Amino acid sequence: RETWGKKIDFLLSVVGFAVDLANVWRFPYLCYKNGGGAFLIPYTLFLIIAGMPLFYMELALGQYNREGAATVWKICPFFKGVGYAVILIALYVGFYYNVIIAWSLYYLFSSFTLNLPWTDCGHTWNSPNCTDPKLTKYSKYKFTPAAEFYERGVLHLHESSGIHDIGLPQWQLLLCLMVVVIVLYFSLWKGVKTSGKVVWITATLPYFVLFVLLVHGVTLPGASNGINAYLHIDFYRLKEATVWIDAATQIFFSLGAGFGVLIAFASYNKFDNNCYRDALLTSSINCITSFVSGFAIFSILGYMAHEHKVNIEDVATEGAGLVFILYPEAISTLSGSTFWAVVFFVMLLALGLDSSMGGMEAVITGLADDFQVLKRHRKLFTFGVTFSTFLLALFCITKGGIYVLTLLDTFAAGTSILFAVLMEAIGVSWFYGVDRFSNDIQQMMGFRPGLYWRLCWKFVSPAFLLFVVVVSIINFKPLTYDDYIFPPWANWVGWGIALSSMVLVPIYVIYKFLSTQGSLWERLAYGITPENEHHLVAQRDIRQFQLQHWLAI
Amino acid sequence: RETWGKKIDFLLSVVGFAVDLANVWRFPYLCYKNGGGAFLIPYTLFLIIAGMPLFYMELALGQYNREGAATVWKICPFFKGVGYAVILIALYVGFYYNVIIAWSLYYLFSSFTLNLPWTDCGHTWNSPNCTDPKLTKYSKYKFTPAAEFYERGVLHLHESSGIHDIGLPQWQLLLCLMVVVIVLYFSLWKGVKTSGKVVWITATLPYFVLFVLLVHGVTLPGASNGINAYLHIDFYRLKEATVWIDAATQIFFSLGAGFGVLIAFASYNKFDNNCYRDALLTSSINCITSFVSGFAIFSILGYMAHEHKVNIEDVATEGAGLVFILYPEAISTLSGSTFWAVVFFVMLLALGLDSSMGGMEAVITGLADDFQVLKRHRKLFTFGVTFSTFLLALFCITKGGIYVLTLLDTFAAGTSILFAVLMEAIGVSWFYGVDRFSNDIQQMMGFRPGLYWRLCWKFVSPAFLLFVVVVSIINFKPLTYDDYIFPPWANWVGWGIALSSMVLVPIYVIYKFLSTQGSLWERLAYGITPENEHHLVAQRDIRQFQLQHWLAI
Ligand SMILES: CCCCCCCCCC(=O)O[C@H](COC(=O)CCCCCCCC)COP(=O)(O)OC[C@@H](O)CO
Ligand SMILES: CCCCCCCCCC(=O)O[C@H](COC(=O)CCCCCCCC)COP(=O)(O)OC[C@@H](O)CO
Ligand SMILES: C/C=C/c1ccc(OC[C@@H](O)CN2CCN(Cc3ccccc3)CC2)c(OC)c1
Ligand SMILES: C/C=C/c1ccc(OC[C@@H](O)CN2CCN(Cc3ccccc3)CC2)c(OC)c1
Ligand SMILES: CC(C)CCC[C@@H](C)[C@H]1CC[C@H]2[C@@H]3CC=C4C[C@@H](O)CC[C@]4(C)[C@H]3CC[C@]12C
Ligand SMILES: CC(C)CCC[C@@H](C)[C@H]1CC[C@H]2[C@@H]3CC=C4C[C@@H](O)CC[C@]4(C)[C@H]3CC[C@]12C
Ligand SMILES: CC(C)CCC[C@@H](C)[C@H]1CC[C@H]2[C@@H]3CC=C4C[C@@H](O)CC[C@]4(C)[C@H]3CC[C@]12C
Ligand SMILES: CC(C)CCC[C@@H](C)[C@H]1CC[C@H]2[C@@H]3CC=C4C[C@@H](O)CC[C@]4(C)[C@H]3CC[C@]12C
Ligand SMILES: CC(C)CCC[C@@H](C)[C@H]1CC[C@H]2[C@@H]3CC=C4C[C@@H](O)CC[C@]4(C)[C@H]3CC[C@]12C
Ligand SMILES: CC(C)CCC[C@@H](C)[C@H]1CC[C@H]2[C@@H]3CC=C4C[C@@H](O)CC[C@]4(C)[C@H]3CC[C@]12C
Ligand SMILES: CC(C)CCC[C@@H](C)[C@H]1CC[C@H]2[C@@H]3CC=C4C[C@@H](O)CC[C@]4(C)[C@H]3CC[C@]12C
Ligand SMILES: CC(C)CCC[C@@H](C)[C@H]1CC[C@H]2[C@@H]3CC=C4C[C@@H](O)CC[C@]4(C)[C@H]3CC[C@]12C
Ligand SMILES: CC(C)CCC[C@@H](C)[C@H]1CC[C@H]2[C@@H]3CC=C4C[C@@H](O)CC[C@]4(C)[C@H]3CC[C@]12C
Ligand SMILES: CC(C)CCC[C@@H](C)[C@H]1CC[C@H]2[C@@H]3CC=C4C[C@@H](O)CC[C@]4(C)[C@H]3CC[C@]12C
Ligand SMILES: CC(C)CCC[C@@H](C)[C@H]1CC[C@H]2[C@@H]3CC=C4C[C@@H](O)CC[C@]4(C)[C@H]3CC[C@]12C
Ligand SMILES: CC(C)CCC[C@@H](C)[C@H]1CC[C@H]2[C@@H]3CC=C4C[C@@H](O)CC[C@]4(C)[C@H]3CC[C@]12C
Ligand SMILES: CC(C)CCC[C@@H](C)[C@H]1CC[C@H]2[C@@H]3CC=C4C[C@@H](O)CC[C@]4(C)[C@H]3CC[C@]12C
Ligand SMILES: CC(C)CCC[C@@H](C)[C@H]1CC[C@H]2[C@@H]3CC=C4C[C@@H](O)CC[C@]4(C)[C@H]3CC[C@]12C
Repeated sequence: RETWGKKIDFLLSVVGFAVDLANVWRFPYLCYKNGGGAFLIPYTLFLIIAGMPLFYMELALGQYNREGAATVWKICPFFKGVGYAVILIALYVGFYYNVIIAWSLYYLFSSFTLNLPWTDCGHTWNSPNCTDPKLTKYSKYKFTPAAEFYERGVLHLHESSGIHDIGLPQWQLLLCLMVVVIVLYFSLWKGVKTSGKVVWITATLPYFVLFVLLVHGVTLPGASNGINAYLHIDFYRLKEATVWIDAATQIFFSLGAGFGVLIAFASYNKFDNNCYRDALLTSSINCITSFVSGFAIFSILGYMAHEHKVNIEDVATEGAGLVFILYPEAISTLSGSTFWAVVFFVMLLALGLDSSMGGMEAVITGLADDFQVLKRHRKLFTFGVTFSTFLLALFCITKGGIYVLTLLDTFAAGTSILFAVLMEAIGVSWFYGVDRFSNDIQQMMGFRPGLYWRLCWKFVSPAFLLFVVVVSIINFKPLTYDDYIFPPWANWVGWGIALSSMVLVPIYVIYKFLSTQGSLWERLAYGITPENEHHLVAQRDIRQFQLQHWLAI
Repeated sequence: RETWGKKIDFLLSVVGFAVDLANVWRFPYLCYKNGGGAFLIPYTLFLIIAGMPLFYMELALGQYNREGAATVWKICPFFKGVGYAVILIALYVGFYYNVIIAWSLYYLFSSFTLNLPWTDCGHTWNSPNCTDPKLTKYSKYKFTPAAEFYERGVLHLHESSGIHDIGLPQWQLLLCLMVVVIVLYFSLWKGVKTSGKVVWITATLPYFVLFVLLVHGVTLPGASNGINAYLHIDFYRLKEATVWIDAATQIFFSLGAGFGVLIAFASYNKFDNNCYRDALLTSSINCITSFVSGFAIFSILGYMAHEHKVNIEDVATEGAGLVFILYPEAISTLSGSTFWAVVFFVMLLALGLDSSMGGMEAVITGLADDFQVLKRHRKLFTFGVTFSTFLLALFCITKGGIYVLTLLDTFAAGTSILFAVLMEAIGVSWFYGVDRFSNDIQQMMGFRPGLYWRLCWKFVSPAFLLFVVVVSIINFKPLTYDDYIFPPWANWVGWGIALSSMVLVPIYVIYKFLSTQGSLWERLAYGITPENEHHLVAQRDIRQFQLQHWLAI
């Protein structure tokens, strides 16, 4: 297998992997939808007890097994079905993640203008309802130039009444997505890249942009209200279950657990990489980045509330287009809006593409370790993955493609990834054993995990994942894009898409049971024991059939 | 490879293969849409000059190459891309052919009743507009019990305004299609069947049913008008180009040319089977069956026109549901309608399933000869093909699935199959050579083809195929289900589906050119010469680069 270069394996380079589109785009709107302040406590809790333990576990598993997202379960075939699952989950992300980058690309095409299109009204897409503060509603107040440009000048949402009538893909977004998938193909057709300019620029540009945004927000008039709202904890929202689900999903998106990216990345690392320090640094940097991003978001929200004289909770939307409304307007206030807008759009395109490459690599590395034919047909396989994503994403660039994008973001990567990571934790801590995992970590790095890590991997994280799965399944809420209630059939289609990845585990356990020849004992042994230890099936020496294995702790 | 049993290889068994759903369902409505009488001349002409020559050519090619639908082009790689094409074309058929059988299955569920649901009004699905002759419009007159039961009680077309709002799949049609695909899987998971009861009953039941229908129609009052209309030739319709396209498509559907069924069937035949006599008998029996089916259809049309006092051209629809309106009502007139209806529905289910098995075999035999992995994973591969068809066909059992079914029947199997068979004829008669084909036929059967067959394979059939392709592309007409004009985007989607199979040829020639290593000369030689004769590329002895090859005649 290949190995990453010294540039990306540096101690000060992991921060480059810490940045992701979820922390720049998804975390802002998730926190705004959850109120702000009431979302940081569940986020930090799931990071310290669930996110970081699963992060370390996936890193160690990928470093040990030296396999992709699916084959990494060579120690227990009965859980191999979850691998493909997360792969499909990653594929689901490609159905919408690539759609967002192209959006920023269109903004790039709107960035080379003296007068920015999101500054004032009077353009073609601007409806008569467009309101310019320099020159109406307490529900969402979508009558701002930045919102009119995003909904009518980019997505053309005014030409669609709902998800039932999506329309036709806009030619602008069509060409943008074509350029995006072409770059994605030409940046991955030669396998992994030891060192690249793309991963190098994503380590300094995002932090600089966030610092500039913070310095601008702390000086904007009226941002004090947003700052105070961000530092206010609403316990009645903590009593609700949606906040915890959103925090878990955001943690899994930011850290990458549940997509196969971590295992694929660790499969090409060295046999002595200290994943403990890497996990600590990643968690800390991600928490700090999320905190400062939420602070800047609430500062911009307070500024817009002061400028438009609208309430903070009703000044902008709570969907996937929030960062395309708040961030641009602030750039309009800074001197030289053109240069800052260009820099911000280039940063978005960079982090967006770096995330798509990481996610697509997880799909390929896994499917090639499954089928060695695809290992040699990389350029043809890459094309298939990218081209399939481009097509199945043509749905999200239609006049009403934002609805399908939100549906995929809510259901395709909702309870499915939670169930996947729960099955992974169960298969690693119970079926495989915490003792064997600790011995592997010791023989790889030189030290055994403490009581805390093992108790989290075996008891804390699985229990919390089961809890969030239960509250996601039972306490379900209908999807609404802040104004439009999705019809019941849309929710049924979303649940079916989620089940498409969820039921991959029992389907595989059924297949692994029928394909295996022998009695029930032999079938169960071949399904729960590692391949290289299959000889122990002949000697009738199975650890999982002993009480000491499940009581290892 | 396997060999067919003596029961299906008998001289009096080829008639069993002569019967098909196209001659029982598609030919009736195609002839009714084209007027009747003006359609038999183009049909017979395309059968005698285009249909039978291509039939014999495909039979001989499949018997010689001993390969599937795609690999049969081992003599010329540059045309291998057409193989997959026709395979996909066959797959396109599976998107709607399986939907029709299930319909008859529902009729079977409606056949075990004393009072047939298509006899009178008063039921739940029957709208207030239902008219019973025993107890309105000159456009289509869809107010008959048999039409109300088909459009509202089976397809539920009243719950859909157009193709834009298809709706949700009916649970009745859902279970019917599930049973159909289950039977299709359990009847093909063990490869080809040397002898089967299904292919045995399809050789006597269809002819008996057609004879009974003829005897009933010749005695029905008012059928004389339909008989006279069927024996009337409208030359102004022959001047039009749509009649010729419909005749060519019906010939290709009845004979199987353009789907890979003939090549796959001949691949398992013996090395001495006289495909000349088989082609003659098949063409004759198919022509006689089409003639008698059209005669019975026009007799029933005249009877219904006399009973309802409506014009013959406006008494029924011109879509895929004509045979579900004309044939049932006649059964209502015969004594013991229950038994005859059950027999007719069982015959339809039989011929319908026999055609789906033949078409699916063409897809599998071909894809397995392409990839020997799928040869061993037959039950898993079969499942994939059948399951994919079942899903992609869920679209045609929706409230407005008849529109998508008609779109697929018109575009997915329209100009695409014409271009495919044209490319096949060009690759066999010009690139491969008529002389080599004649030598192969001589060494297989013992006699060389006459001047007529070679002139048809080289000059007549390719010219007529080019002509019908030109008149299909230039002289295009918008699709209408006899009342509803399909929107332009529907026609664009149909043309895109057709191009999906059409452009598979240049895509493959491009791939075969890039993958081949060497200069332009070596690439062209490896792309136009047979694999086993690739050594001739080294000796620089290429027949296609000689004037005598293209002037073989
Ligand atoms: C939403 C319902 C889908 C039901 C479709 C159910 C087939 C189940 C075959 C199956 O499970 O075989 C796998 C290998 O097959 C694969 O690729 C992935 C199969 C997963 C298909 C999901 C597609 C979803 C869009 C397991 O094969 P293996 O025995 O582990 O290894 C074989 C070779 O790949 C490497 O050894
Ligand atoms: C509607 C646009 C599709 C563009 C997608 C374009 C890929 C083109 C690969 C290609 O052409 O490789 C083939 C083998 O690949 C296949 O299966 C069938 C590929 C056809 C895909 C059509 C799917 C349509 C739903 C040829 O491979 P080969 O070199 O002849 O043999 C390889 C092995 O199969 C047997 O030797
Ligand atoms: C020693 C370990 C270092 C380390 C630290 C942090 C990392 O980041 C991990 C995250 O950013 C991974 N994203 C998560 C979101 N996407 C998912 C996706 C899926 C499909 C298409 C597009 C996007 C994928 C990207 C990382 O992974 C390379 C490695
Ligand atoms: C020596 C030769 C004897 C012979 C004579 C006539 C034959 O019939 C040939 C035709 O009926 C073939 N149909 C054509 C229509 N369908 C297409 C289809 C595709 C996909 C799904 C369902 C249906 C496929 C079926 C034949 O092929 C077995 C062999
Ligand atoms: C085709 C293979 C790759 C699987 C594709 C999975 C995803 C992309 C599919 C599964 C179900 C699909 C949805 C089903 C129905 C509708 C309603 C329609 O009015 C717009 C498209 C929309 C919203 C589809 C978008 C794409 C979708 C979400
Ligand atoms: C199976 C997947 C991976 C590949 C094939 C996907 C194809 C069949 C899908 C993907 C996106 C789809 C398009 C999405 C939206 C529209 C706009 C609508 O007004 C007409 C149909 C049209 C133009 C669809 C045609 C079919 C389409 C191109
Ligand atoms: C090969 C099949 C399965 C999939 C084809 C996918 C691509 C080629 C198709 C699917 C939907 C298509 C789009 C549908 C509608 C429009 C709007 C109009 O401005 C024409 C171009 C444009 C923008 C089309 C471009 C091509 C398109 C994106
Ligand atoms: C020789 C051994 C390793 C077998 C190799 C078989 C490989 C090449 C086959 C078997 C399973 C196949 C996959 C099964 C299903 C799908 C989903 C479909 O939407 C796109 C193609 C794709 C992704 C196939 C690609 C080719 C594939 C990976
Ligand atoms: C709509 C979008 C997704 C289409 C993308 C098409 C891409 C995948 C295709 C189109 C043309 C292709 C190229 C055509 C020819 C060559 C030269 C050959 O020596 C190496 C491969 C290479 C360089 C191909 C790589 C893949 C390629 C760039
Ligand atoms: C599911 C939808 C998106 C279609 C996906 C098509 C993909 C999976 C298909 C299209 C063409 C295929 C390739 C065609 C031929 C070969 C050569 C063979 O020796 C190994 C497999 C390989 C390399 C195939 C891999 C899978 C492949 C790339
Ligand atoms: C219910 C459907 C839609 C989803 C789940 C289907 C699963 C359970 C089915 C579908 C096809 C099945 C396979 C078909 C054939 C074989 C070969 C046989 O020698 C062993 C069992 C095995 C390998 C089956 C295992 C179970 C299987 C994979
Ligand atoms: C997914 C892979 C297997 C390819 C599928 C090809 C066929 C089945 C696809 C290609 C384009 C599709 C059509 C594209 C758009 C529409 C309009 C929508 O209002 C109803 C469905 C309908 C009419 C689709 C039916 C299915 C369709 C015809
Ligand atoms: C790629 C192919 C072979 C397999 C996957 C096909 C899937 C994605 C398609 C095939 C038929 C589709 C369904 C067809 C019609 C409807 C009714 C509509 O009101 C909601 C969506 C729904 C329920 C679709 C959901 C997605 C669907 C199930
Ligand atoms: C796995 C994904 C990709 C495809 C799933 C396809 C099957 C399982 C889905 C697709 C559309 C679904 C149908 C959509 C709507 C209805 C109407 C209502 O009476 C509920 C059942 C029924 C009839 C569903 C049954 C299941 C169904 C047929
Ligand atoms: C070892 C050699 C022979 C390579 C074998 C690779 C085979 C198993 C692979 C390569 C090409 C693949 C196909 C490529 C594309 C598609 C279309 C998709 O909608 C369903 C899966 C399907 C039909 C794949 C099935 C698996 C497949 C046939
Ligand atoms: C919705 C429809 C299409 C689902 C069809 C599912 C079919 C393909 C699946 C479901 C259950 C499967 C069976 C489950 C178990 C066995 C026993 C094994 O020793 C041989 C295969 C066999 C007999 C499988 C054959 C394929 C099978 C019948
Ligand atoms: C394109 C849509 C309909 C999905 C189609 C999925 C089909 C093509 C996939 C699903 C599971 C796949 C199988 C999974 C694993 C193996 C074992 C390998 O050693 C040879 C290929 C084989 C036997 C694959 C053949 C292709 C396959 C059957
Ligand atoms: C334009 C797109 C959408 C359709 C047509 C794509 C065709 C022309 C492209 C897509 C991917 C391409 C392949 C990608 C990579 C390679 C490997 C290289 O060593 C030889 C050429 C070859 C084998 C290319 C041949 C041409 C190819 C098959």
